[PDB]
Amino acid sequence: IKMKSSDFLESFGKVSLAFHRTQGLMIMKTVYKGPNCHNEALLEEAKMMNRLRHSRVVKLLGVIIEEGKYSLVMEYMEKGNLMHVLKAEMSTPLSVKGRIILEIIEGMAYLHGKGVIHKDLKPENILVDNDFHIKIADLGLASFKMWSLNGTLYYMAPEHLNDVNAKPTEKSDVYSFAVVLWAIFANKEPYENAIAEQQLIMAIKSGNRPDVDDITEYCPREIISLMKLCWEANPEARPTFPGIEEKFRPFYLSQLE
Amino acid sequence: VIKMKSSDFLESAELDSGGFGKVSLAFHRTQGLMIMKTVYKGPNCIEHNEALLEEAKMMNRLRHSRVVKLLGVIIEEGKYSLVMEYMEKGNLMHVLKAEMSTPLSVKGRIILEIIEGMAYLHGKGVIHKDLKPENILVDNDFHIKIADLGLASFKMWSKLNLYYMAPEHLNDVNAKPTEKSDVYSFAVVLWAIFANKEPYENAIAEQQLIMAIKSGNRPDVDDITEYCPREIISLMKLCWEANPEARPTFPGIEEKFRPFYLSQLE
Ligand SMILES: CN1C(=O)[C@@H](NC(=O)c2nnc(Cc3ccccc3)[nH]2)COc2ccc(C#CC3CCOCC3)cc21
Ligand SMILES: CN1C(=O)[C@@H](NC(=O)c2nnc(Cc3ccccc3)[nH]2)COc2ccc(C#CC3CCOCC3)cc21
Repeated sequence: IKMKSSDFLESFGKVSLAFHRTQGLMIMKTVYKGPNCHNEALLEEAKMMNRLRHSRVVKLLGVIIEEGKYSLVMEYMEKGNLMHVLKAEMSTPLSVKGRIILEIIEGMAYLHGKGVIHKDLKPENILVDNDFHIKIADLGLASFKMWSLNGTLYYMAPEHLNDVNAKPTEKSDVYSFAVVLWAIFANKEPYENAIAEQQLIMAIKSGNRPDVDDITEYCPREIISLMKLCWEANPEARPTFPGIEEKFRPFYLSQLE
Repeated sequence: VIKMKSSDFLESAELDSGGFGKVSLAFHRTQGLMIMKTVYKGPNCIEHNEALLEEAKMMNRLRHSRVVKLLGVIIEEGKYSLVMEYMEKGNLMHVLKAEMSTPLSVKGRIILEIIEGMAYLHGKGVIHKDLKPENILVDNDFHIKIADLGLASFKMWSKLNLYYMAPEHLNDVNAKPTEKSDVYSFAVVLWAIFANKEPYENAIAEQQLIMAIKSGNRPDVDDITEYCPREIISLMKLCWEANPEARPTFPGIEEKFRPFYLSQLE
């Protein structure tokens, strides 16, 4: 998974498009600094993320590790992120939204099956290709411990609000997924009427959630019930992603596909 | 301070400054290895020269065994640099994370030396404003010196140019640091010295971490693995109190810690 700057013919911070000599078009995020000693650790972390190989999970394709040049290289994603897609003038039909949801469940079930907690799932981290299929990404480097060399709380489980030393769990991601479901059908971010972030945090910790009545589109009653289950205050009362899939897939095929 | 010339230096190699931009290990043609930080590279600005020189001379009146000194400045047509001693072991975080562990007796002495350097700086009316492990440099005998690598105390040279920040400065860009701000930074440095790592590894978002610390979250005391004396745990909680007025002074910290250090850790 080691790449060289010379492997490239041509060209959340500063990124660029990269034309690889033999492996196609890519996206590069680069850190320019005085050199490391360290590099072996960054590489073991990159080979770990590169082991995450699933159709609904962004592929880290390589890294550049050169004296003073440290770069992550991931696959190209044509259509931006889910919020960009949801705000687009051409509205996204119910069948496509339902398939988007199913693909998010598939990617998250893969990640959890691999022992990986995302910890920052949100629409900005759900990237979309040309046919509206999605891939889950970690553009904030919340899982790239070493490489992380360098509005945001609406999807965060309340057990992490004002509690930064508590350890995230799979149920942390299930809460984020609940609010993503709301955004998918509201076509916007939640809590547009909140007073200030400090008050909002305390409100969410005490049980406030996105306003379901601000969903104006038709939203199947199953998805409404699913989002409320996945954002229960008690983490234990939220389902697992395999549990969600096993109910949601029959519903998707029977009713949405 | 010596008025050095770029020609005094034979060659140089880039180093990791630990978050403070590009610096290099330079070899002085008669004085050997030093650390150079080029601050200005542009057109002629002779008007500032006497001031930059005086600022460097003023800062070099901070003379204490635990406080970094400038070795020289380079003041030339369009090029301006600072030059300081090469602390072979890097900063405190680099030392804490090395393979060879650091014995408790040395950690106690490092803490004592940080207290001495800060008490000196505060006695001279200097507020550091950016005290953190990356600003604590370590020589080969594991003695430390406090540095100002961010230039927060270099007015003219900075013009010509969150983990450790007290909660009363978080989300406050009109923040006016005080001595008690530095004491808070010291408390987190104390935790880091015994945790051998940076605090808050489970924080996900900056606004999460900022609002959490403002509401009273602190480095995870239970997350210290190696033995940390109960006195020092008590010391850090005292120094990272929410009320700045409740925090002790550095002479006050010293009066507690030095007797403890000599009887237990030395
Ligand atoms: C180049 N680059 C990357 O390699 C990023 N890597 C991942 O995210 C990632 N790699 N493996 C997974 C799977 C995964 C594993 C575990 C949990 C979750 C997911 N994720 C990190 O650094 C970036 C930040 C930002 C942009 C960008 C950009 C813009 C252009 C493209 O559209 C979006 C905006 C690109 C990158
Ligand atoms: C060369 N150089 C300096 O002269 C720096 N000078 C001070 O900091 C300093 N000078 N007088 C005091 C006293 C003082 C005053 C007020 C409060 C506290 C102290 N302070 C500023 O510009 C730098 C930035 C960064 C690096 C570096 C580096 C790394 C290289 C590898 O090893 C680790 C360090 C080096 C420098």
